[PDB]
Amino acid sequence: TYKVHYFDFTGRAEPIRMILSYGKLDFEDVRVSREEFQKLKPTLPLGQLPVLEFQGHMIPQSTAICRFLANKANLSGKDEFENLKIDVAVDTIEDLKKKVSEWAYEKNEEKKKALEETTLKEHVPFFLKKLEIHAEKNGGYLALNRISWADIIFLCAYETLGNMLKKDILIDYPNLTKVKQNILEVPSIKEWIKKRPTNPMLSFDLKSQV
Amino acid sequence: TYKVHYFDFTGRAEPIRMILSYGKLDFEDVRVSREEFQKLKPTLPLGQLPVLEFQGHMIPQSTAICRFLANKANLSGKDEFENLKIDVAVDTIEDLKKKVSEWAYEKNEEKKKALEETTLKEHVPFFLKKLEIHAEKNGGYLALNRISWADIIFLCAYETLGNMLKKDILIDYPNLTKVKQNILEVPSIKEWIKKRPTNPMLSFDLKSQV
Repeated sequence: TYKVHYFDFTGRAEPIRMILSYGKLDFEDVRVSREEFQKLKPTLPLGQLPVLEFQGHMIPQSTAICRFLANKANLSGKDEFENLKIDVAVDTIEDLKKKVSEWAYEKNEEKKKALEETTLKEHVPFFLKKLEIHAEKNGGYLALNRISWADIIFLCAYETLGNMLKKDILIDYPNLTKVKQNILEVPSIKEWIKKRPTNPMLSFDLKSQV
Repeated sequence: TYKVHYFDFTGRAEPIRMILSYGKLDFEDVRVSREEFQKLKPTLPLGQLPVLEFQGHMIPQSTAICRFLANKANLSGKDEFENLKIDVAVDTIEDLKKKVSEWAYEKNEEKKKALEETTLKEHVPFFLKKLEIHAEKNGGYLALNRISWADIIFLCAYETLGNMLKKDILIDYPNLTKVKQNILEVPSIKEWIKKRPTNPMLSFDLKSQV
């Protein structure tokens, strides 16, 4: 059985959980507090979470894990080129997440305020418009005209960015909203969103959309 | 034919070029100056380099490009799980480069001195010790006990980190030095390193090791 070791939040592990749920792959969701994490860190392959326990192996690096599990869940591409398109979409989403995190987690207040205008008005729209053009071209997916793990990465990124920015990020992006709907309509994803724990520190919870 | 569009230096494109060379995949290395880049940037899918031109497509995201090209060069894994081993190794190398780059390009000296201490004394040895245990276990490769694209990523990171730290980083990591040797011994990689342009901004050039 798979075991997902992570903190108690929809962080880098939420896409792992959602891909496992999509594939109906039975798994343990091991939610570790910060103190247990401090105790565990010297034993963690990179001193980092999340880790996938599989076949007795502790496997780090969430994106590599997501790509791996996507083969088991039929969320991967059929050929090298479909996989390249998904990888491109995932890395584009990760770039977006990184700029918004760089701003949001900036700690010098003066730099954070200066960075806010540029982050909210330029970077976020730039990347979302590129993804919007792709969503239009593929009939409501970010790649391959069908559900792929890129779309799960995108749905989880949407939730994360919504909590960081305190706004629905897709309000001006109707094709990305269709992507969102198409993925929320998938029964196993709906089930996961209903079953998963509520985090009261989250103001943006996808549970309110299902 | 492949085109690698990048600046005239061994950036994020060097692993792309070296993988193409390994496979005898004919390519033009289009080295664009910054002024040409200033004019060209609005036409780049992400306004960024590198880009692979292939079959009329401008494909961004170097790591996705490298993974795609690894299938063409017989540098990919034979199954999903070997690919997972390669991806995990690549992402660990990228994490090391991230910590060292965060230190090296910081311009406010106070954050820079502190980052020097923590980066050189903690992070770099930690990641090198991890990569070293894998290199020992796999007989002189970083993954799969055979050449993979992970080993090319590692060789290019070796060059980059050597230039940022101004030291041979593998002197105390004999199995990673064996990785380096094994990869530099590959005829097409040696041929590429011999043929490739000299960059006068590099103090650490692999040309001196072949």
